[PDB]
This record gives sequence, structure tokens and C-alpha cells, in this order.
Amino acid sequence: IERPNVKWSCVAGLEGAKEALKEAVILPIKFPHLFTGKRTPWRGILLFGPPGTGKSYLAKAVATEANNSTFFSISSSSEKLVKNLFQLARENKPSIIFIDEIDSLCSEAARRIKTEFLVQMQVDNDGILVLGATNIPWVLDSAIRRRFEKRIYIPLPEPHARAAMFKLHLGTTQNSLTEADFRELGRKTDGYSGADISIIVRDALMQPVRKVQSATHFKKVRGPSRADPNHLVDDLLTPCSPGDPGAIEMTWMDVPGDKLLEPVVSMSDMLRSLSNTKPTVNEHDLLKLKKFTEDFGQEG
Ligand SMILES: *CCC(=O)Nc1cccc(Nc2nc3c(-c4ccccc4)cccn3n2)c1
Repeated sequence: IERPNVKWSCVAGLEGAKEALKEAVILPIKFPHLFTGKRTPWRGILLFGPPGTGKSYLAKAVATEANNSTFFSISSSSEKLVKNLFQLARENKPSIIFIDEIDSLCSEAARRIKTEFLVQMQVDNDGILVLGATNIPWVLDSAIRRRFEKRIYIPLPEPHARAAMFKLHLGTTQNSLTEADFRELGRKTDGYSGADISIIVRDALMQPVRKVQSATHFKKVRGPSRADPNHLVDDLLTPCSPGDPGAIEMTWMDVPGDKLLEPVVSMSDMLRSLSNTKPTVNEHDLLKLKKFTEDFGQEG
């Protein structure tokens, strides 16, 4: 329906999962004549691991890289909607279907309606591949589990990958972090999820705006004009502390919209929000993934 645009370079770490998804998804689409007869792409791939390890984000990256294929990102949030889901799949080949939080399935009447998904997997399906993703792979019943013949564990990020993701979640916003800073944020965040890092920087991003909304004084300052970044101007105002040279008793209401110079995102800012959040994952939840990682292996 709509095409994602995530490049390989943008996803941090996950080098192992990239090589397997290249071997299982991308290389067969670009080179169909290699996968003939005995070898054809697996019917469905299952991504499992701790929450916020990039499983869903990795699904968008693999969808962007085939380009020839089409991306149908259906949510975990009705059999005629999936009958046409596979019907529109087979008309446009090659194609892939990502089902985030596929632990959805597996007490209730909706339980009965869950059978419509397995009809399609085993009809003619060649250019269609189903990406499954979940954080609790064990609750999944055996009928779908035997259907994803390839299962990939997405691990917690490594220090280099966490340092990257602190830089990536910043984007183009004004900050004063050095490359040596990002590396230091990697070491201090051991066991932190990918979602956990995204939580930290959004709070750190909100401290400039909080400083503006709370400042009782502003100081005139030089800087690039908000109309043209190439022309330095002098009438800009930035939050100051009540005693700095040039303090003016005024709040953000008295600052014109085009005269505010935003304060930069510090490193102490990011450390201040790092200290206020702790890793979501626990050691118990991971060894339960260890239980799944060995009981069934790849297709058992
Ligand atoms: C090239 C532009 C771009 O895509 N930047 C960007 C911004 C945020 C994150 C990433 N890559 C990335 N995200 C993750 C996660 C993750 C983050 C947030 C929430 C859930 C998961 C986990 C693991 C790896 N990873 N890379 C790129």
C-alpha cells in the first residue's frame, strides 16, 4: 500500500540479522534464477527477541531494500480482510507481509477467527514472504510456529550501536555532543533497549523548550537568522541566567517568534535524562527467550 524508506545504514548494529535477511529475502528477489527447484525463499520468517531491539524497524529496512517488492505492514491491532490481503499479495509479486506483534494469536470467540491466516501459507505462493515479529515467541501455538521455518533472534544492541542511536535520535536538532560523548553514552547504557534509548533523548530534547518556557531572563546574542541561516544577526534572544551580562526581565511571550535562539541540547542534559530511566528488560525475560531459542531451533 505504502512504501517505506529506511536504508541499511540507518539501522544500528544488527549486522548478523542483516546477513541472514540478505540471504533469505533480498538475494532471492534480486537473483530469482539462483533460487530454483529445490531452493526457494522460506515461506515465512519469524523475528523474536527482547522488546525494542529493532525487530519492526528491521522489517521496514528489508522492505525498502528489495524495492521491487511491495510492503504490506499490517498491525496486530474479519477473514475477508486477509483473504484480500493475500489476494492483493499474489497479484503483485514479489511482495512481503510484515505482521508486527504476531504473538497476537494464541478462552474466546475471536480465537476461532484466527484460522484464516494459516490457510494462505499452505494455492500458489512464490513471490510472497511473511515477516513475523514478537517479543514473546513462546506463547505462540505450534501450528504457526512450524510455519515460520526460519527464526531469527534480534539481540540487545552493542555499545557501538547504542552510541550511534544516541546520535541518530538527535537528528538535525542543535546539540553540542562530541563523538567522544556518544561513545561514553554507550558504556553507561548497558542492557538498555533500543526503545529505552529513544525514551532518553526525547526527554533530553525537551529541555531547551522547557528552558524557554521557564526562563525569567533573556540576553541579546549573535547567531544565524531564522529567515536565512547564512546571514548572522544580532537581535536574537536566548534564555540566560538572572545575573549574566545583559540580562532582561522578560519571558517567552515578550520574545518575537523569529528572534528566539534555541538553547542547544547539552551532554549534562542527556546524562540528566539517562539517570532518570533504567533498562526495561530483566534477566528473567531473556533466559525465557533462551528457552525458546533451543527447544525448537529453526523449524521444530
Ligand atoms: C537514516 C535516518 C534514520 O533512519 N534515523 C534513525 C532514527 C532512529 C532510529 C534509527 N535506527 C535504529 N533504531 C533501532 C532500534 C529501536 C529504536 C527505537 C525504538 C525501537 C527500536 C533498535 C535497534 C536498532 N535500531 N536502529 C535510525
